Amino acid sequence: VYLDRKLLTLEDKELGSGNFGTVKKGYYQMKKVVKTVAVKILPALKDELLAEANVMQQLDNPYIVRMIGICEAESWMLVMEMAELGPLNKYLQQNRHVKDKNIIELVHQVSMGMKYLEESNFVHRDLAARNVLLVTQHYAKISDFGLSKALRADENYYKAWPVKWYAPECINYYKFSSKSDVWSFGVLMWEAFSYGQKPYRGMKGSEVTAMLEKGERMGCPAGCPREMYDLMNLCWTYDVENRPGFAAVELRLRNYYYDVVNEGHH
Ligand SMILES: CC(C)(C)NC(=O)c1c[nH]c2ncc(-c3ncn4c3CCCC4)nc12
Repeated sequence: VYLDRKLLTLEDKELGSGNFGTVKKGYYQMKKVVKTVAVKILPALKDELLAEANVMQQLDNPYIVRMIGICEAESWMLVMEMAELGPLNKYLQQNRHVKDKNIIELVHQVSMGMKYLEESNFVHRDLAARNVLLVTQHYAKISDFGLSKALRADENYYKAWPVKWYAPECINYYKFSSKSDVWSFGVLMWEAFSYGQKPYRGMKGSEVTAMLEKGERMGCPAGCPREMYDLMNLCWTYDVENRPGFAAVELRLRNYYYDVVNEGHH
């Protein structure tokens, strides 16, 4: 887990900065090969980076960004695998010709990652299109575990804002569970089928909460299959018990993906 600064070469231009800090590109000399990496650069703040690292250390799934390790040098640094096509929201804004079936394939992969996170009893707590990275046009991985928590053995929720991705019960009761990650996944789907548009455009946090309270929901993106819209809406079920878990969401996605795959072969 602890990497050697002298084996890491960082590009001086950064890939980006914002809420999440700074991300730089570099490469890291492995046992034999050299690996292109993305590096997130950072007192209770030292602890938050370590705590994110502690989470990622515990995860191993094809649809989750892999942590190479951490290094204390100029700054604390979290070194991750590189996703060349970058964040999914920025990619779809730039690539409007991306077909319906491809978008289904990408959000299915996200659901596979999340089903695994749910099984591991971690809550992500920041699931959004901006945190899905594209390794290829056909391979998405979840990242940014900065808010992620391991669930206690006795409860299915963590008790504590990107209000636009949050389920009512996060807003009402500060309660975060795999079910509220499913709410968040609905909005991520809405983002994906809207080619990376931000949700609830032009609305304030308070107005979104008010809209949700009256049972109103975002409408169907232009050209989004009804089956996918119906699934987003199921994700945004008010009642936490009746809202589907990721197993159910992943199965629904998988089966629809096979459907469209079969139609394309015809
Ligand atoms: C914290 C955040 C943003 C979730 N990123 C990561 O966790 C990353 C892990 N591997 C990556 N590879 C590329 C980028 C990338 N490529 C282009 N950009 C980025 C991230 C910064 C904006 C532009 N971001 C990450």
